[PDB]
Amino acid sequence: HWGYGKHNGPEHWHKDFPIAKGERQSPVDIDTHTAKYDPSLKPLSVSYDQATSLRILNNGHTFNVEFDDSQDKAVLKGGPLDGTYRLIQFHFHWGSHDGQGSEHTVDKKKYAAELHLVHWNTKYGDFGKAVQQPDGLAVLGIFLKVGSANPGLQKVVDVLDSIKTKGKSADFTNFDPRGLLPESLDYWTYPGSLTTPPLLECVTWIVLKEPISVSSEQVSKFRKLNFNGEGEPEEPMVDNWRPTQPLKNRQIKASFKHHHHHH
Ligand SMILES: [Zn+2]
Repeated sequence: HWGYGKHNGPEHWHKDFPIAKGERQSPVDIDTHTAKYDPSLKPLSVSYDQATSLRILNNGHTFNVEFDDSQDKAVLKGGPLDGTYRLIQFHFHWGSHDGQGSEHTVDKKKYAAELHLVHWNTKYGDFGKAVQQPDGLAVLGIFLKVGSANPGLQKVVDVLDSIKTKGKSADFTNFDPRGLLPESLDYWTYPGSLTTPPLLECVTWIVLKEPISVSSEQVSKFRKLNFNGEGEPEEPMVDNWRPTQPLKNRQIKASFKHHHHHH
């Protein structure tokens, strides 16, 4: 079965999932000089006031916070997107140490972790239909930059001890995902994929340029989770990130001017 280790990790996934070598794979390195500022890119509209979190779970590859996506409670619109995308879950990727953990990189810089807020296009009626479509998902990616403690992450950190091994889950209600957003919503965007098998090319990626903070103590609690199930040999859940993939025939667009000397 696929994983993140030496024998079953990302460099092996193509054997069972040939789309791993596809045209539109994620994550990518965001080369900020090469990216194209598009002055027509519209602002994002993050409407999370009515978000309803339900459960937190260790799925053996990350932990997910699941939301009630039965109505337009928490939605993402705008930017490169047509219509409305409903928030279904968020999860993180992180490292064995503070110097790595993100999936996207920025000018080859790795952050300590990356948050993925996963939304599906209401055009398609449910997640399972949406994931089969090229415009099915929108993932909002947010970097976690190691530094001062982040109160917005603390309710998450404080429940992780309850989900240490694969298959465990816990109640997780009234969590406000607005607390995980940076002040600026300027972004890069490109068409890409799920970053785990089956690696489907169904995602409009929206990566925020401004990171959020996380302390070393907070991210260390992520590293206390385990990939394995209870009773199997201990395999700490660390380095659950896929390496960057080639852009190929894509161009990353920026909603903003990152380098003033280029404009
Ligand atoms: Zn992810």
